[PDB]
Amino acid sequence: VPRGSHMLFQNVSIAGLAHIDAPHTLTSKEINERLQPTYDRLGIKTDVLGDVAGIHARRLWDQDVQASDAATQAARKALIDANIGIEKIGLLINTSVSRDYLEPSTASIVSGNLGVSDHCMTFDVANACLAFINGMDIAARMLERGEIDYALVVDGETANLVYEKTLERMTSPDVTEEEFRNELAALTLGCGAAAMVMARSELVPDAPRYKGGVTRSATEWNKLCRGNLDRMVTDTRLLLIEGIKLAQKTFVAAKQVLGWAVEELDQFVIAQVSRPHTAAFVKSFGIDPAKVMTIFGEHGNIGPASVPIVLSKLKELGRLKKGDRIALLGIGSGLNCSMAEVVW
Amino acid sequence: HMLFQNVSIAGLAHIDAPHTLTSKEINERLQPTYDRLGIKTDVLGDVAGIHARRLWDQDVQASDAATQAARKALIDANIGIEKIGLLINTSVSRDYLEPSTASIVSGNLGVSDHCMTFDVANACLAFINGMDIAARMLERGEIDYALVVDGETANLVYEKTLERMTSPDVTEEEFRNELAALTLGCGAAAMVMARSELVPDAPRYKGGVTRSATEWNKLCRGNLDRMVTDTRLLLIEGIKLAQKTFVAAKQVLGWAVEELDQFVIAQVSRPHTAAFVKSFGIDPAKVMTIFGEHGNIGPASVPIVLSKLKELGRLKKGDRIALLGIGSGLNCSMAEVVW
Repeated sequence: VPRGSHMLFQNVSIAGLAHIDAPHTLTSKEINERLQPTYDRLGIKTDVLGDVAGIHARRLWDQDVQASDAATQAARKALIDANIGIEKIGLLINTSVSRDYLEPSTASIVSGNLGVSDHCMTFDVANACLAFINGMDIAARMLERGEIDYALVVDGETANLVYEKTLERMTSPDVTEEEFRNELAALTLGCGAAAMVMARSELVPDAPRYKGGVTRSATEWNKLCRGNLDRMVTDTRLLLIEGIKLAQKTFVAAKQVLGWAVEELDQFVIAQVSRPHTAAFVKSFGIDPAKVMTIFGEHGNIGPASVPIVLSKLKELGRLKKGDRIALLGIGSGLNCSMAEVVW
Repeated sequence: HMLFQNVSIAGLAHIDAPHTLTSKEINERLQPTYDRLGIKTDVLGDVAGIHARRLWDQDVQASDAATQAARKALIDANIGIEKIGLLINTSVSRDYLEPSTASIVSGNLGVSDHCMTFDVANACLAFINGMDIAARMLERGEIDYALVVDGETANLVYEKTLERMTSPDVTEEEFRNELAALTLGCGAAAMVMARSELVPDAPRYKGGVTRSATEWNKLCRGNLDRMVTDTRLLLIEGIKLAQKTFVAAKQVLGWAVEELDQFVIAQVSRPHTAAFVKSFGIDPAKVMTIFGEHGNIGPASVPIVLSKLKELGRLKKGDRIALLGIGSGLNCSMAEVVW
């Protein structure tokens, strides 16, 4: 029975991939020592970072590293992984939450640093922790159509400022319990970067394939998590509850469009917000936890870079074999939920 | 090589912001400082050519302005929100880093659980990028209708830039580049795009081309509170890039200057526009301008000008319309609509 493609991408591959770990460790122990007076004044007796959120450390850059610098570093590594020169790139998309300026795009700055050709189209996409996927899909539409041969999708995240200013606010003798709770999730963020080189499959015939997938939304919840360059306020309770409801709806769509059944997928690459969000997601869907690599423990929540960083760490661990079906998924502020498939 | 053949423009709208700030009024507030610094050219009015701009009410966010435009564009398209499968926000101004301004507009409008939303940023070219992005989804059959929205707010830029410039320590160099921020304006626009089989008499979007000169990413650096630009150098290199883009547009779209009925250009200033027109040998009558009364509305300029052309009755069936701009980066994009 002749079936249609379900609008999945055809002849689009992942030519290269890389991640950068930020160099400075900040432990939750050290954070907790700074917060201890406030914890005592608020009556907080559990370790809300290490024990409740499940974060033991995160990584930070130096204060002068901008999002563009981190993205560039990752892009140069991905080009080496793809064994291609910058001249072959026709499209460069920056997906980070962090951004050097309102104008010009962070993509232009990355592009200028790498020395892209004058044929290279560049722009930024922003969509909280799902944006890397969105950039992949935008590049995949161009590649599938044959307008370009190779595309870079890049993401550098800098959380230094938010940590500095949140820890100041959260150690004020007058911070309120409500304000403290509202800002706490900012101390689960981390720094890092990732980049991916995408290609027409005819150019890279043994490379992994990207199929695309599905998106659903619940934009009546767009107030749940709000952030600027120095502050993020997050209703983590409704993020979890509404996020999982959204995900259940997007998984029904994934069964229809991608044919998914959880038990047939080999790895689930999840944008991870915290350990209880992750456990909840896995239990709700019956996912086998041995298929879910976590880096949140030691790196925290790297935003839209989380997914490609985890995919890059899987690659480097030798955990991915030819033919493995890899689910990329996440719930991002908005709310949005995206689920897509890579076949290694 | 193969242009879009089933992507149409179903509806379009713009919103003018309601408060006027004239450049004469700006000049009077700055006079003590112009004198104290020995300035005697009226840079805004005589050199840039910006005689007024519009400002929102206080507390209008980018998302609010975009929402207002989107509602009008849906009426112009005669469709309700439930048909929209994609909503892209393309503005420079943004409410937050997270979530997308798109999600906030989408939430205000009540889009369905099928609607995909995200923001695109690319200085004054982003609307054109957003339209291209949306075209590619339409052509593949992912969606039937898309909204591309852009609300721009400059109230803060003015409050701060004028407060700074009139403090007594302000040097002439600080003063000088703070002037470029005083060319910005408020406004908003939106466009409904659609699969042509659904709207067969509607204008068609063909696509276009882009070329870049990202060696100059330094030249125009814009935050919520400030805009620092190198205006002279931006202009020259901008034109060189445009000329290269036009060569590409000959090859992929068949462009010749004399065969285009309108040029809808991202609008920066009078010298910028006049240099563009002179370089290409374009008939100025084919180049509608709004900066004299609205200033630079960034990426919303392109759809606002197209919307004005439409509501003034200036566009006839079969007109070939060039949409184009030179954006910070530097980037240059040129695309075609056939009305």
